[PDB]
Amino acid sequence: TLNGGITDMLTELANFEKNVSQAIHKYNAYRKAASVIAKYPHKIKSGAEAKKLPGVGTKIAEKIDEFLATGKLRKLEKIRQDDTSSSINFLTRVSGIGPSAARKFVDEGIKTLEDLRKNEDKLNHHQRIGLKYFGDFEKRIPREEMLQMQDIVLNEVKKVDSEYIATVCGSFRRGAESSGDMDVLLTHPSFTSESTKQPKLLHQVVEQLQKVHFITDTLSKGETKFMGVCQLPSKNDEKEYPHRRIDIRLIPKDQYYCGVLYFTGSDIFNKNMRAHALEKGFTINEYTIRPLGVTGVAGEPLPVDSEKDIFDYIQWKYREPKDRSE
DNA sequence: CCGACCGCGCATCAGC
DNA sequence: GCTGATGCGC
DNA sequence: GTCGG
Ligand SMILES: Nc1nc2c(ncn2[C@H]2C[C@H](O)[C@@H](COP(=O)(O)OP(=O)(O)[C@@H](F)P(=O)(O)O)O2)c(=O)[nH]1
Ligand SMILES: [Cl-]
Ligand SMILES: [Cl-]
Ligand SMILES: [Cl-]
Ligand SMILES: [Cl-]
Ligand SMILES: [Cl-]
Ligand SMILES: [Mg+2]
Ligand code: NA
Ligand code: NA
Ligand code: NA
Repeated sequence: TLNGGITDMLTELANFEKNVSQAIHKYNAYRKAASVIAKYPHKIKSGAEAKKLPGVGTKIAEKIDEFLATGKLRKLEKIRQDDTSSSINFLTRVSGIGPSAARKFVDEGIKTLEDLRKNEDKLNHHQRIGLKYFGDFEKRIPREEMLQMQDIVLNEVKKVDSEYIATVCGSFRRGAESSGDMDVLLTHPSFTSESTKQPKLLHQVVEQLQKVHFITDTLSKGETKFMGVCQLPSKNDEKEYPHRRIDIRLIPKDQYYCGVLYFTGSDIFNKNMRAHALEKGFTINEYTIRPLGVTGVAGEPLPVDSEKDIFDYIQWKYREPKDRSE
């Protein structure tokens, strides 16, 4: 919040570029500036001061000078007044509606929540559940509720098979006092990089959580990734908890550290870390870190016995999860 | 300059 | 049906 | 939009 004015401006510009211009690289450029500035431990006094930071260049520097002098940005003022952009930006807030679908909807004269509700027939399944819980998915989850959700998910998984390990990642693992959703990393000994010795490993867990009415809707579901919706049980006479987004990723057990590194994020931290890896001659995904040969082709998986080994390979000092919130 | 910008699972589609 | 490309989201 | 080579 020290430079919250500026970082908000940049995020709004990032959202415009992604959602309206469908200019993903511009979007990442703005997100990176916002992130580098959000970290900066001083109140920024000028564009020039900002430009010293990596990811802030001439254009962003100029915008920061405008914002500092006036408290706003004319380019944004105009975007906000523009009915087509505003409509498109709005629709992309429904889970399952991206920039392409949002613009297709807007072309058909579907531009508001009212329009979406009356055209459910035009929605795929994901989009439909996104609209259903539109309000709910806007709400943050207090850590206290995440703690109760953890407890249900770990206990239910334990009931299915005591050899499962379920680990809550995302901003929760980074120590955040609230989270946008719940991310669960799942492992079982019978699923490794070498073999899948049991089928339905994810499904059974999903089933048990549906059984006890924790998981209420499914956005998508494959052998290793579940994306859907869950809700804490509420007591007699009390209002229901909001429904919440839940993702569950089943990862080969021998690839736990790469998987927990990935699912811990943040997303920007993952991008930055993977890009540094490339500079160091490695590539990192949620499974492995592999060397790039002279060609630039991934070699074989390097050995990894902790998250710190991954940091070590790319010559970064270890960062605890709570310092990875970029 | 100017190329590169992280890496991937699932749903949905086109084209065979 | 298949594979490959694209959208979307993590 | 920003950056490194
Ligand atoms: N490589 C890579 N990894 C990505 C990306 N997006 C998400 N991830 C990873 C890290 C994130 O913590 C994790 C969960 O993705 P989330 O979108 O849940 O992110 P979180 O850190 O939990 C917070 F945004 P919150 O949910 O609290 O509001 O998934 C991406 O674009 N690239
Ligand atoms: Cl772009
Ligand atoms: Cl503004
Ligand atoms: Cl690993
Ligand atoms: Cl891999
Ligand atoms: Cl931590
Ligand atoms: Mg999350
Ligand atoms: Na800079
Ligand atoms: Na969306
Ligand atoms: Na998530």
